[PDB]
Amino acid sequence: MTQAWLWIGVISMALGSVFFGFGAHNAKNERWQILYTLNFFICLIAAGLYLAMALGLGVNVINGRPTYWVRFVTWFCSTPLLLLDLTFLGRTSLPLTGSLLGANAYMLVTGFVATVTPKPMSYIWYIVSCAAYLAIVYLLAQPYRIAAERKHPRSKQAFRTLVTVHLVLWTLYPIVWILSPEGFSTFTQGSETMFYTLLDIASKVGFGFLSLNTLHTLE
Amino acid sequence: MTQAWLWIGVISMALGSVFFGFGAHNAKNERWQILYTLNFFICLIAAGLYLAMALGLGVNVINGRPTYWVRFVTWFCSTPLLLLDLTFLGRTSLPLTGSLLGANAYMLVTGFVATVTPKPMSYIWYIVSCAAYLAIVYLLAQPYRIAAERKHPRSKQAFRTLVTVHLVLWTLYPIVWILSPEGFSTFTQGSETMFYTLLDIASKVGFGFLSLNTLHTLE
Amino acid sequence: MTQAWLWIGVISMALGSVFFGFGAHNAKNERWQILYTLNFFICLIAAGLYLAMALGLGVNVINGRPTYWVRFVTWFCSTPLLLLDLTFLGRTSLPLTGSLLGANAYMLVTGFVATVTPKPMSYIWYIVSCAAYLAIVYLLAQPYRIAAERKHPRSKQAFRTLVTVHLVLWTLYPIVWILSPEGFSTFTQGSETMFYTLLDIASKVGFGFLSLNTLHTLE
Ligand SMILES: *C/C=C(C)/C=C/C=C(C)/C=C/C1=C(C)CCCC1(C)C
Ligand SMILES: *C/C=C(C)/C=C/C=C(C)/C=C/C1=C(C)CCCC1(C)C
Ligand SMILES: *C/C=C(C)/C=C/C=C(C)/C=C/C1=C(C)CCCC1(C)C
Ligand SMILES: CCCCCCCC/C=C\CCCCCCCC(=O)O
Ligand SMILES: CCCCCCCC/C=C\CCCCCCCC(=O)O
Ligand SMILES: CCCCCCCC/C=C\CCCCCCCC(=O)O
Ligand SMILES: CCCCCCCC/C=C\CCCCCCCC(=O)O
Ligand SMILES: CCCCCCCC/C=C\CCCCCCCC(=O)O
Ligand SMILES: CCCCCCCC/C=C\CCCCCCCC(=O)O
Ligand SMILES: CCCCCCCC/C=C\CCCCCCCC(=O)O
Ligand SMILES: CCCCCCCC/C=C\CCCCCCCC(=O)O
Ligand SMILES: CCCCCCCC/C=C\CCCCCCCC(=O)O
Ligand SMILES: [Br-]
Ligand SMILES: [Br-]
Ligand SMILES: [Br-]
Ligand SMILES: [Br-]
Ligand SMILES: [Br-]
Ligand SMILES: [Br-]
Repeated sequence: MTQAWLWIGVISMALGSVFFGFGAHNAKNERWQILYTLNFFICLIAAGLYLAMALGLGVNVINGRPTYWVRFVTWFCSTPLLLLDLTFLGRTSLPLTGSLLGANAYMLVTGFVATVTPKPMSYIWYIVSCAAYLAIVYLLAQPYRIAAERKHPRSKQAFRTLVTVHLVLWTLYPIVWILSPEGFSTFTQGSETMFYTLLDIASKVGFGFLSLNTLHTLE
Repeated sequence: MTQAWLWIGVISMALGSVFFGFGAHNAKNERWQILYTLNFFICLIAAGLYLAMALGLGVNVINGRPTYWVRFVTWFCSTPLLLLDLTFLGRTSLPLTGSLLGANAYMLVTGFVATVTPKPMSYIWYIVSCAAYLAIVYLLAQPYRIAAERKHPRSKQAFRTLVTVHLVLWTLYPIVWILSPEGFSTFTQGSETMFYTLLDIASKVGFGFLSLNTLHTLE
Repeated sequence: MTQAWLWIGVISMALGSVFFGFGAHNAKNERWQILYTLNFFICLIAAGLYLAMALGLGVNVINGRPTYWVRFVTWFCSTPLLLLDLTFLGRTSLPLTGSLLGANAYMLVTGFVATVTPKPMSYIWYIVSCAAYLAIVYLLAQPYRIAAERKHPRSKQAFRTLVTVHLVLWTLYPIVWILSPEGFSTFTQGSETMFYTLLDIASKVGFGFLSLNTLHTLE
């Protein structure tokens, strides 16, 4: 059931918050404190999201099905900080950070429209959102990777691992969406919740630990 | 169904036993033989547990629901050896080993009471068990980590990885418990089985391979 | 439902194809192009398989249950290339490649018979197929590992990781089979699909990324 996974989510993120929060405190230097604090805020925003969803908030019947539009509201706050985990580690220039957050915000706003609009109009917005996502796929794979690798020549595998894990994780969201009742409806309203909660935990708690491991490698 | 996962469990642990048992035999030295044998015994105890549960043993109706109390009986034997995987690798002093096994045994006995007592009395014992667990969280994170790192200065990341994977894995057991019919009952009696079988396989077969990889790093 | 997982499979492999195909193009040298192309073909064969299964092809009622015999048809093409990922990396001699592909082909043909024959005759063919699989377990663990380690003395952990991940992944297929309606029928026709789709994705997309990481280590 959706409630069990929303609750699984509530505890997962809150426990991710405590872990990073304890790392934020007793941190070695500024570089380490920032990274631990970025991941602390990400998991706090997510714990907040899951707490509201589990208590029946942020949901409404849209086109005959329960829709947790609150996901867009909070994803709009955590995802720029997830992209900040990458740019902070890469020591990326601000114009490239601007582009990433730019294309990220675009993706969520048009992604939100596809979620609240009926069929077949929703497919247009899905396509537009996927294109904003494919713009992000290019930026991380080419300008971001080339700049981070020149700035860290002995750690080309760290950013290679960062980007690939970021690509696998973020690509499964439009896959879940188009297979859920929003698209082709291959599975129920309960599976959508489960898939999103496992994806969210991995994309924030899981990625959190990866970026810290990535910093250990850089030294 | 619970039966499919109990059977998934039976084969998983038995195959973990063969793998470590074959490693126990044809081992390089004493340090390697011990580690392979520790993990061999852990998986044997677990294969035994799952074999009894699958055949309908160690279960009884407690407060109106099937309860596999046999989990506590066998967890009481495998978990001290899981903690021995850490202390053997860290080359930890005996007083610290005493403390860990001490607090581990406490956690399972009070954890067992919470499992067999009705609501709301069960919540008291859950809280006490969680406190015995939080005592373990401190011991691994602070005295254990500081001693293992001084004894191995070039492998601070090995014990860092050991402890974190040990923390993530062991924390999900009280989460499963409090969400199952024992606590807030967010999910069925079938999901509890599934979650525990995936957790057990990871905490013994999965952790088994991690500790061997941790020894490879130490050389 | 089976349809949701078959569709999950269709997109997973197709996205694995694009990733490796883009790696195949813009590759550093011949050693890198070959590896990226091997994994590109593997995922293409798998995307093809899942596309046919999702559209209702390659299935027929055998002994009173839907049976996707098409799995054997395509597994017969992808698995020799999965074994080629190992031998290409190990720089293995052709007689050992011959033996592996030999025993692999045997396993699938007798494995296919067990799938299409009734009970209890099916158990004989299962046993024969498992023995062809245990012949593969020996070849990878002993002749393959000893040759790859002499040819790469500073990367004994790369092939150690290759083989173990290959063993864990490939062993779960006869476990799924014997627990499914083909054997002891512990779970439904829907769980069999799900388990096979998660196993296939890991054994091709997952293993694909591992073998590339293994090449990075070799340099
Ligand atoms: C913790 C939450 C994260 C990392 C959210 C990720 C969401 C996306 C990458 C957006 C995916 C979508 C498309 C690209 C197509 C339209 C439908 C969406 C919004 C699910
Ligand atoms: C292979 C089995 C393992 C590693 C068992 C782990 C079990 C625990 C860490 C105990 C968890 C519990 C609490 C701390 C609260 C009360 C309920 C328990 C017994 C599930
Ligand atoms: C991508 C597909 C892969 C890697 C297929 C793997 C299949 C096997 C290793 C075969 C397993 C079987 C036995 C050894 C016993 C009989 C039943 C089978 C065919 C499931
Ligand atoms: C830097 C980029 C910032 C993001 C800008 C997003 C661009 C928005 C453009 C089109 C979205 C349409 C407006 C959403 C209204 C939908 C109405 C509804 O709720 O159904
Ligand atoms: C009965 C309904 C049949 C189901 C049809 C499902 C076929 C899948 C079709 C389209 C999948 C969408 C493509 C995945 C999004 C890619 C976006 C990206 O990351 O670039
Ligand atoms: C911590 C250092 C280890 C870095 C290696 C990371 C490799 C694992 C990465 C991705 C695999 C996880 C993808 C599967 C997500 C599960 C959620 C879902 O799809 O439902
Ligand atoms: C070194 C620590 C060893 C472990 C000691 C555990 C302490 C036991 C204290 C209290 C538990 C209560 C006794 C259990 C009886 C419960 C009765 C029942 O089965 O319902
Ligand atoms: C309808 C019932 C609502 C469900 C309420 C669920 C709220 C979750 C509340 C408490 C979770 C327990 C905290 C997790 C245990 C932490 C123990 C530890 O590792 O330190
Ligand atoms: C073998 C060396 C690799 C070491 C890195 C290990 C990182 C992965 C660790 C933990 C992630 C797994 C946690 C999820 C457990 C699944 C069981 C469940 O929660 O139901
Ligand atoms: C190099 C090894 C090549 C593989 C050879 C496989 C050996 C085949 C031997 C016996 C399998 C029996 C023939 C299959 C017919 C089954 C009839 C049916 O479809 O039900
Ligand atoms: C009601 C039915 C009871 C279910 C009985 C299940 C017992 C499991 C029995 C046999 C499992 C088969 C052994 C696993 C295959 C090993 C092949 C290999 O990798 O070597
Ligand atoms: C990419 C480099 C990392 C290498 C370490 C790999 C360790 C993980 C390996 C195996 C664990 C996955 C096994 C579980 C398969 C899930 C599918 C299923 O059983 O249903
Ligand atoms: Br969020
Ligand atoms: Br560097
Ligand atoms: Br156990
Ligand atoms: Br060291
Ligand atoms: Br295939
Ligand atoms: Br080497």
